[PDB]
Order: sequence, then structure tokens, then C-alpha cells
Amino acid sequence: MMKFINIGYGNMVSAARIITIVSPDSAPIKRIIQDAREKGKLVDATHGRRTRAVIITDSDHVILSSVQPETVANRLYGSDDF
Amino acid sequence: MMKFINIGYGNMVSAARIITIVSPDSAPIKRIIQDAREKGKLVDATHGRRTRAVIITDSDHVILSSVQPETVANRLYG
Amino acid sequence: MMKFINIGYGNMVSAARIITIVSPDSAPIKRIIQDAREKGKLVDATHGRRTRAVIITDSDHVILSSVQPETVANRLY
Amino acid sequence: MMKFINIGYGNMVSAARIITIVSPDSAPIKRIIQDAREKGKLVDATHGRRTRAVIITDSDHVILSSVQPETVANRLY
Amino acid sequence: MMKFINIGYGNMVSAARIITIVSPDSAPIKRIIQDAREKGKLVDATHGRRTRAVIITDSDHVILSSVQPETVANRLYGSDDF
Amino acid sequence: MMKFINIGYGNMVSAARIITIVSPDSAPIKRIIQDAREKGKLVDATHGRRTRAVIITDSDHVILSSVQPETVANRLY
Amino acid sequence: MMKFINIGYGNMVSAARIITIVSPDSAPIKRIIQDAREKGKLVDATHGRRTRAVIITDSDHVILSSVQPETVANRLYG
Amino acid sequence: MMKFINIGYGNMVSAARIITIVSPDSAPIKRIIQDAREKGKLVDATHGRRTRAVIITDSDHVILSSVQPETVANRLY
Repeated sequence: MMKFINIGYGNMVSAARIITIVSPDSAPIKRIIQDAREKGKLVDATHGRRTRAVIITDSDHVILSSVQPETVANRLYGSDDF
Repeated sequence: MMKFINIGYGNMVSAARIITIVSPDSAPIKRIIQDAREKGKLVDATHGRRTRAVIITDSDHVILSSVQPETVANRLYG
Repeated sequence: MMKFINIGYGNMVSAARIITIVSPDSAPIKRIIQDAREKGKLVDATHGRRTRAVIITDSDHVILSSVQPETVANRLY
Repeated sequence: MMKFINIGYGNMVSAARIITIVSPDSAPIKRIIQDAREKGKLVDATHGRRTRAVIITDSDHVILSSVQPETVANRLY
Repeated sequence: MMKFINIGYGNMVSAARIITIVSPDSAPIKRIIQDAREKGKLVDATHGRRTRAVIITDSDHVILSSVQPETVANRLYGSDDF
Repeated sequence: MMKFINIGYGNMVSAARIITIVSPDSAPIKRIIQDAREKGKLVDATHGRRTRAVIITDSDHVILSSVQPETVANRLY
Repeated sequence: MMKFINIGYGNMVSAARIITIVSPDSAPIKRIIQDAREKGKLVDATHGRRTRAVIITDSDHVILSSVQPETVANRLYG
Repeated sequence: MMKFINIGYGNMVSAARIITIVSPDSAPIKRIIQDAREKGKLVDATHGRRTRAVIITDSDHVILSSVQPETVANRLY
């Protein structure tokens, strides 16, 4: 198992700190993103590409990834695939 | 045991962070959902399909899932 | 050991998050239930059936079960 | 080792969440009970019988048991 | 190792929750006792006997024991002696 | 596995306290840096060189490293 | 490894609860002691003898010991 | 692995409580030192010798060491 997960373009997240990884489509997750953007808890790791996963950490940080949600989770074991 | 659980579509939840997984059929759980919506703690992972399970995590996040609660808990092992 | 306990009708609780499971038979736990209801911390998982166990979690959530307390704790295995 | 201890009549307490288990025979503990009662943090698991143990958990819940402290702690196994 | 320690007359304390066990003689510990007595965090487990150890737990509870401090600690392994 | 990671020039970070390590190339991260600077929570470990990684720890400390994120995470071993 | 450490006389400290053990020879540590005294977080286990070590635990308790810091840390193993 | 690290002159820190060990060479860490001094969170363990490492603990304590950061982390073993 990987302690740090690559969420795209070299950016890393500690697996032990993730609560949930989800699609950005719905309105509750978009409110969460905007609240984080406003409280300075948002991390944008998409490197300009399109957001495909929103990672919520236990410290109310919100991390935007260009990698799809389950691919992020799969990377806990080293590949995009499980 | 999996540490991340697919709760429907590609949405993942860390199993260690779950307090309870329940059906949304009662007034108290509905109050919990509305409260989480209003405070920016709701996560909706149903992709529009009907809510079958409500997952309460430990940071007071509430996650709506389209999968039955018992099916969510079995995915801990596969 | 089961990490999630079935508390009736497919509703699940994480065993590690339980503080106490008790009968709903006393004034203090009923004050705990009504407080949870007013504060939006109550979870009713009885599926319309008697409350036979009150589960208090470490987040001040209060979960009503149709299964009796010792039965809940025995389903840990 | 049990994760859940039967504190009498099928009422369960999580052993890891217990701070101390004491007899209810002193003024400081009785104030702890009264405070818990007023704050909605008291749980009464004595099923109508005399209190022989007061269990303090880490969430400042206070749980009354009809079983003496030593017997509560011995049921960990 | 004992998970619950007998601090005298059947009263039990969880070993994992103790921060410190100390003699009651000095003025800083007596202030701690009186503050706990006033905030309802004091537990008197001496069963009327003389206080010989003050146990401080991680939740700011203060527990008075009739057993001497190192005897309390020794009881982590089952006897008054190590 | 190392408990402490060298983030450059002999500066050490505890691997278990890291939440995320990211590049400093986006507006949201730069605000995180500026907030940390104003709050006395910023640590600058770049020894005078360009920032290539921003490490967020669980105590909301923010630590600037002259080493890219992937290289920081790879030094766990 | 011991989980309880004799810090002098019969006074015990849980090793897992210690943040740091230092000599009291500097102004900052003295401020920490006075602050703990005033807030009811000081524990004095020196039995009057001179303070050789200051033990900062994780609930902001400060414990004065009559034993040298390094001697306190070796008693973790004996 | 050593549970306590000697940071110079017998002063000890618990390795599990360290967030980061860094050189005192930048404006942000000096703001962290002075804030700790004003708030009563500073611990000076240099024994009157140069500060060569600043150790930030998870309780917002700040510990000044005469030993260089990488040396502190190497004494973990």
C-alpha cells in the first residue's frame, strides 16, 4: 500500500487523511469547493486540466484532482487499476 | 479489507471514517441530511438516482449513496 | 471481529465508534434521545419497529435499534 | 478480551472508552452524576436496581451500573 | 499488562488514560484537586481513607487514591510490586 | 520507511503529519501560503531557492521545499 | 519499555504522554512553568529538591522533576 | 527506533510529537520563534549555544536545539 497517493502531475495526498473522493458534478460538492475556496482550505492540483475528483480530507481541506475518483483510490496500490 | 469503498459510480469513502450507514426512511435522518446541506457538509454521490444509504462520517460529513447500506458494508471486504 | 455491525434491517454501525448500547428503559436515556432529536443528532434505524437498543457513538450521535443491546454487541463476531 | 463489557442486564459499554469505574459512595462522584443528569449525559443501566458502579467515559458520559466496579472491570475477558 | 488498574477498594482506572500519578503533598497538586472539585471533574476513590496518590487523566479528571503512587503504577502488571 | 523526510538542505518533516504536498503554481495554494505567512504558520525550508513543493501538515503548518512534490513523497523510503 | 516512568520519589508519568523533557536553565522554560502554576497545570514532583527536569505533557501539564532529563528518558527502558 | 531524541545536553523530545525540524535561517521560522516566546510556547534547549534546529511539535511548542536538523532526525536510531 502507498502512504502518499499521486493525484495527478506529481501532486501527492496522504491516503490516511482522505475521507471521501467524489465527482464534482453535484451542487453539494460545488458548495464545499466554494466554501473551501473562501476559507483558504481549497487546494487546486489539476495543473490547469479539468477537475474530475474532489478529495475531502479530515482537516476540512478540499483538494481538486484531474484524475477520476476511483483511479485516485486505486492508486493506493500503485496503478490506475485495481 | 479495503480501505476505500465504492459507494456508487466512482465515488469513494474511507471505511475507517464511517460512523454509520443507514436507510433514509425516517424523519431524524432527513433532518440530518437537510442540516448537512445547509452547513456545506453534505456530499451527494447518488448521481441523481434515489438515495438508498446515508453515510455519516466523523467530521459530520453526510454522504448520500444510491446503494443499499448493507451492500455498502459488504464492499469493505470486496 | 466485524468492523461494521448490522443493527437491524441492513443499517450498519462501526463497532469502533460505539460508546455504549443500552435499553431505552430509563428517564436519562430518553432525555438523551430527545436532545439528539432536537439537535439533529438522532438516527432512527428501527424501520418502524420497537426501539430495543440505544447506541451512543463517540460523535454524540444517537442510534435507535430494533435489536436488543446484547444482540448488537454479539453481532461483533 | 471483549471489546464490549456487559455492565448488567445486557447493557453494553465499550471497554476502550472507559476512563474510570468507581463506587457511588462519595460527594465528588455524586456531583458528577448530578451534573451529567442536568446536561443530558447520564445513562442509567441499573434496570431499576441500586447503583453499585459509576462508569465515566471519555465523552463525559456517565453510566450507572448495578454491578460493582471490580466486577465490571473483570468482565473485560 | 492490565488494561484497568485497581486504585483501592475495588475502584478502577484505565491505564491508557493516566497522564501522571503523584503525591498530594505539594501546592500545585492541591490546586489541581480543588479546581477539579469545583469543576465537577474530581473523583474521590479513597473510601474514606487517606489520600496517597493523585491520578490525572487525559480528560482533566482528577482521581484520588488511597494507594501510593508507584504502587498504582506497579498494579499495571497485577501486584503492588514490580 | 523513514519516519522523517528530508525536504531539502537537511530540513526534516514528519511523514505522518503530512496531509498533501503540491506544486505552488495555482491561486488557491498561494492564498494558503499567504494566510500561513500572516498567521505565523509558514515554514520556509527552501534555503533561499525557488519553491517547488508546498507541504500542508495537520497542524495547518505550511512548509515550503525546494524539491518537487513527487521527490518529497519518494524520500519516504 | 516501561509505560510509567518514575520521575523521582514515587511520582509517575506516562511515557506516551510526554512531549519534551528539558533543563530549567532558560527564561522560556521558566515562563512555561510560571504559566502552568498560574493556570493550575503545574505538577511539582520534586519533593522540594531542586528542579532538574521539566516535563511537558500533551494536555499542557508541566511536571517538575528532581532528576536529570536524560536520566528520565533512560528510565523508559528500565 | 528511539522514542525520545536527545537534542543536545540531555534535553529530550519525543519523536512521535515532532512535526518538522528546520534551520533557523528564514524570516517565517523567526516569526514562529518570537510568537512562541510571546505566547509562552518557546522551549530553549540550546544551553546557551547557537540555535541550529527549530523543532515544531504538534502542541505548538517550539524547541530550539544546538544540533542541526538532520542530526536530530538521525538520532532517531
